[PDB]
Amino acid sequence: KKMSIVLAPFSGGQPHSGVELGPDYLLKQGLQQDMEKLGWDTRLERVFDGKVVEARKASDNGDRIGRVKRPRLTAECTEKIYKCVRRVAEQGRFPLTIGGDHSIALGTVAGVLSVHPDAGVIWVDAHADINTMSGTVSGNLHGCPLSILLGLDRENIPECFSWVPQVLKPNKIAYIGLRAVDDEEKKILHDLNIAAFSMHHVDRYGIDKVVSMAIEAVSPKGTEPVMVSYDVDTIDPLYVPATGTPVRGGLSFREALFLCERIAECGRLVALDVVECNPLLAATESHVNDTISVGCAIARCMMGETLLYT
Amino acid sequence: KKMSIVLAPFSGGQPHSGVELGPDYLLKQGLQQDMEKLGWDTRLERVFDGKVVEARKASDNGDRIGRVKRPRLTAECTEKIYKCVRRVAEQGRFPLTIGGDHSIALGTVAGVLSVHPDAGVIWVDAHADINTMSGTVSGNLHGCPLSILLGLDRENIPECFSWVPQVLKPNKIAYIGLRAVDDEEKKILHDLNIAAFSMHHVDRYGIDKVVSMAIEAVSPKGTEPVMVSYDVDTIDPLYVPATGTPVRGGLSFREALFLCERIAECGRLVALDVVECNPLLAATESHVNDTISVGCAIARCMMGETLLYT
Amino acid sequence: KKMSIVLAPFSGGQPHSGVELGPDYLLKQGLQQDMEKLGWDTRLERVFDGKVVEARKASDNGDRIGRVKRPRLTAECTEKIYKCVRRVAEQGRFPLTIGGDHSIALGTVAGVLSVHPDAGVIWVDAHADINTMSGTVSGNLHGCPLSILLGLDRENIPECFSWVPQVLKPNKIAYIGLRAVDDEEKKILHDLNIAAFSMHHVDRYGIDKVVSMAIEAVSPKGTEPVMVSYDVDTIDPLYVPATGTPVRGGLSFREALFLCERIAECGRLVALDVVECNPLLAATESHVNDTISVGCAIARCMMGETLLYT
Ligand SMILES: [Mn+2]
Ligand SMILES: [Mn+2]
Ligand SMILES: [Mn+2]
Ligand SMILES: [Mn+2]
Ligand SMILES: [Mn+2]
Ligand SMILES: [Mn+2]
Repeated sequence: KKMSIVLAPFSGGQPHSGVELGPDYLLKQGLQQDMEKLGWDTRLERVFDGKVVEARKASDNGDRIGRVKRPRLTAECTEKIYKCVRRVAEQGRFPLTIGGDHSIALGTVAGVLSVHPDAGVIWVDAHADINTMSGTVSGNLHGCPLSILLGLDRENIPECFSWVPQVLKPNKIAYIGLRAVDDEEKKILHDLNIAAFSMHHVDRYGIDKVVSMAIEAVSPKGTEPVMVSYDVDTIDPLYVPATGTPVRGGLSFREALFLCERIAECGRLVALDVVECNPLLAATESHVNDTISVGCAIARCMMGETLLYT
Repeated sequence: KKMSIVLAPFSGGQPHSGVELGPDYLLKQGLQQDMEKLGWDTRLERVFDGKVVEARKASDNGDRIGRVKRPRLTAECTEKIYKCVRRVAEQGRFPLTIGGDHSIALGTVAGVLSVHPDAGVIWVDAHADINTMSGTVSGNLHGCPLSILLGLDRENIPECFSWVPQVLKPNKIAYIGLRAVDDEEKKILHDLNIAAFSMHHVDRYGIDKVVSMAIEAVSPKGTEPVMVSYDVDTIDPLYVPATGTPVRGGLSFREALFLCERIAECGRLVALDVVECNPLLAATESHVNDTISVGCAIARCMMGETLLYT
Repeated sequence: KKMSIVLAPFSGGQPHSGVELGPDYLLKQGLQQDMEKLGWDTRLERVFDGKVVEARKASDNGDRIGRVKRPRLTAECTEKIYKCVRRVAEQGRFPLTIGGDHSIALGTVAGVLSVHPDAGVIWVDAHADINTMSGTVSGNLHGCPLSILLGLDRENIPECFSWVPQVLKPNKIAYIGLRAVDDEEKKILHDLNIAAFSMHHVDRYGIDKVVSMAIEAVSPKGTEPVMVSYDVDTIDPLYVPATGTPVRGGLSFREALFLCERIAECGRLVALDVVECNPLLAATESHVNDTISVGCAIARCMMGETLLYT
C-alpha cells in the first residue's frame, strides 16, 4: 500500500484564481493523515510552485491561440504532472492527484495510462470536458482535456501539446453525473459512442446501477485497472458551493460518497484525481469547509473508508 | 411542431396577489425562445388583461356564494381560457398554458379534452385540488378544479359554471406527488377509485416507476393522448419557494425534471399547464429566480430538452 | 387503542442542556391531540420533574466513575422510566416515550422487552450507541445504552445499573441509518453479528428495502412484536438541526417518515421512543420548529397517519 499524493496547484485551465489552493487546503484538513490512517504509506509530490505559476499566469495575457487561453502555460504545467504521475505509477505507487482545475487530467490520465495501458477512466463530472480547440467557446482548457487526450481536432491542437501520448480510446471513458453538456459535446459523445451516464440515468436507475454500468463499460475482460478523475462540481452546489462552474441538480452528498465506496469495493482503482476545489469562491468560511471536507471525504471513501466493519 | 403559449394571468382561485405575474416572469426568462429553440413554431395567446382582472378582483368582495370565493370572476375568466385552449387545439397546435393559479385548469382540461376526448390527465401536485363546493373550507377555487370538472356535488356548483363541459371521467386522472390531501378529498379519491400516487409511492417505488404507473393508469389502449397540469408546489419548497401553498417533503429538483423527461419520452403529451408561480411570495430575488427558472425548466424538459444527444 | 405518552425529560446521558425540553415542546405542538385524533385513548405519564433533575445534574460534577459521566443520576432516572414503561405495557397500553437523550432507552427497551420478551428492536440512529463503559471515550451515557442492555463489559458496569434486566439479545437488534460508528463499535457489531443497515445500504438498496430487511432481521417467526427507538439525529441536519450530535449525510425528511409508514403498515409496532430533540440547540426559532415538528411527524406516521385514504 504505497501512495504518492500528487500536488497540482494549477489554475491555468480556467479564469478564476483560488482553485490552485485546493492541494494546500486539502492537506490542511489532514488528507495525508487520513491516508496513512487508512494504511497507506504516503509521500507528497510537489510538481511545481503554485505561487510562481499564478504569478506568470496572471500577468501573461498574450498566452493565447485564437479562442484557446493559456495553451503554453497549460501545456508546460500538465507535462510536469504527466512526468510526475508517470513516475509515481512506474514505481508501483498509487497516484492521488489533488487539483487544481480539471486541465490537470491531461497529465494524470496520460501518466496513468502510459503505465497501465488498459486502464479504464471514469470521469465524474457535471460536464463532458471534451470541447475541441475549434469548438471551445470560452477557450478555457479545463473544459478541453478529453478532446486533447482522445486526439480530437488534431490539426488544431497547438504543437506545445505534442508531448501528449495518444493512449486514451473512447471505449475506455465513462461519464457519471452529466447535466451541462453543450451541443458540440453532445454530438461527440454520440458519434464516438462514449459511455455517458447523465443525472437522468442516476434518477432513473439509481447511483448503484449507474456505477456498475460505468465500471463495466470500460472493463471488457472485467479485470482492467480503473482510474477516476473526480470533478467536485458533479455534486450539487448545495453541498459543494465553492467551485468555478456550479450546475444545479447534482449528486447528493450521499451519492457522491456512495459512488466512491462502490469503486473502492471494486478493488481495481489504480489512480484518482480530485479537482475543482476553489476556496476563494465561497461566501461564508462555511462554504469552504463544506467543499474541502467533501474533497477529503472522497479521498477517504475512494481509498478504503467504510461506515461499518471491514 | 406548432405551439400556442397560452397566457393565463389569473389569481381569482386564491387569496394571494402575484401569481398572475407568472406568465410575464416566465416569458421574461425566455420561455418562447426556449420553445422556438426546441423546434416549435410558437405563438403567444393572451386571453385577458391581468392588470384589469386583478383590479376587478381586488375590489369586489361581494363575489361569493357561501364558502366559495369569486365564483363569478373565476367562471368568467376560466371560460375564456377554455375557449382559447379549445381553439388552439382545434387548429392542431400544442397548448402550453402558463398560470396563474390552478383554477385555470378548468379551462385547460375542458379545452383539451373537448378536442381529444380520450386524453388522459396527469395532475402533478402536492394537493388533490378536488374539494367540492360544499366541502371546500377555505372557499379558494384553485383547490376545486377537479371537483367541477368531474361534475361532483353537481347540485351546489353555481350556474355560472354551466359552460363547463362534462368531459373528464375519474379513470382518466392520475395524481403524482400527493402529500397534503384533506379528509374529504381522501374519501373522494377512494370512492371514485382515482389513480393517485403520493410521495409515499415515490419514496417506495422511485419516480421512474411512479410515472410509468401514472401514464398507464390513464392510457387503456396505451395509445391515448396525455395532458399534464403541473402545479409547481409539487416540488419541495427548498427548490420552489415562491408559491402560495408550500408543503414540505416534495419532489427534488431532479425528480421534478426527470418526470418531465419521461413524459416527453412518452411521445403522446398533447398539452401542458405550468401553474402556481407567485414571484411576489419570495424573500430574496433569488427565491424568485429559483422558482421561475424551475418553471421554464419544466417547459423545456416537457417539450424535448435532454441532457444528452437526441 | 390505548396509549400512554411517557414523558422522559432527561439529559444526564450527555453534556448539553435543552434536550429535556423535548417532551414539553412536543406536547406543545399538539402531540397528544394528534394521537387522540388518530384514534388513540391517550394518557400522559410523567416519570419525574425535569426541572429538579436538571438542578441535581448541573451541580453534581462528582457523579462519575472514571470516564463514565453521571452513572448514578442516569441509573436512577432510567430505572424510573423502566418501571413506568413496564407498567404501561403490562396494562396493555402502547408506550410512546418522548425524550430526553437516548440514555432513556435503558428503561424503555428494558420495560417493553420484560413484557414482550420476543420483541424486536429497530434502532434508528446515525450512531450505534453501543460504546462499552471501558470503551466510551467521552463517557456520555446516551452513547452507551445498548452495551448495558446487551450486558457487555459486564465487569465494568457500575452496580447502580444492577436493576437492568438482561432481556435484549444481539439477534433482536437492527440498526437503520448508521454513519458515525467508531472503531470499538464497528468491532462489536461485527463480532456480535448485529444486523446493521448504514446509510450505505439505504443509498444502495433504498429505504423501502432496508426497512424490510430490518423488520425481518429481528422477526424470526415473522410475527414478533416490534419496538422502535428513534434518534432524530438519524435524519440529515438539513431537516433536523436542533440536536446534540449531528452527522452529515442522513435520511431525507421523506425517508425519515416513509420508514415510519412502513413500520406502521407492518402492524406489529408495540412501542416507540423519539429522542434527542434539543430546542436550545438552534439558531433561528425556525430550526426549533423544523426539529420538533419532525418529531410529532414521526409519532403521527408511526401511529397511523397516511397521506391517502385508509
Ligand atoms: Mn471537469
Ligand atoms: Mn465540471
Ligand atoms: Mn394545484
Ligand atoms: Mn398544489
Ligand atoms: Mn442515539
Ligand atoms: Mn445518534
